[PDB]
Amino acid sequence: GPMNKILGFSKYWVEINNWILPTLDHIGLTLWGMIKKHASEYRGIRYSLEKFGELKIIHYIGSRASHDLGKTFIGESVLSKENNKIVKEYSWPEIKKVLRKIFLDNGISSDTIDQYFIAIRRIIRPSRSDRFFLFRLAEYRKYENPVKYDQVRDIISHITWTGRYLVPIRPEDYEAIHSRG
Repeated sequence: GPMNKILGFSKYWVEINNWILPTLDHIGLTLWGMIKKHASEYRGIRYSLEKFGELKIIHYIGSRASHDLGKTFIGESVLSKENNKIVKEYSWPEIKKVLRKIFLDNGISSDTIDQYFIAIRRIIRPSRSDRFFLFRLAEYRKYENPVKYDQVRDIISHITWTGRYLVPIRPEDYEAIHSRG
């Protein structure tokens, strides 16, 4: 198997968006983060992708991330090896430039993108040496009824998500959320 620690091993992962954001329009386009902050999560999802070929990602919004969609699962997407043939790692200026291009090509305004990076940078404070991971997602689709946390609180374990960005869930937890809204 792997060697260093992985948070989990699964075809189904949740992306947790817990910080204040100027928009949710970018959600479903990428997964990215600072490696040393999410090392076992990155290692787990990379190893999961290798074994499963394609992962299903459910996107979760924390209460601070939105006033109206707080604590809800809003949609899901696909993380595929075909869209992610070469794993590349990045400095902060490099990944900013890659993400800005992706977000502009998806119709997000330049001003909103400026606000996104200012909000993120407040929180993670990169240094010149810090490295970043990036996965390109595909097929994001918004749930027509947002799945509120209270609908599945006794099924998934939110308490274990504290301070996480990507967490594994079981196949039946995916089906439980997917089958709602």
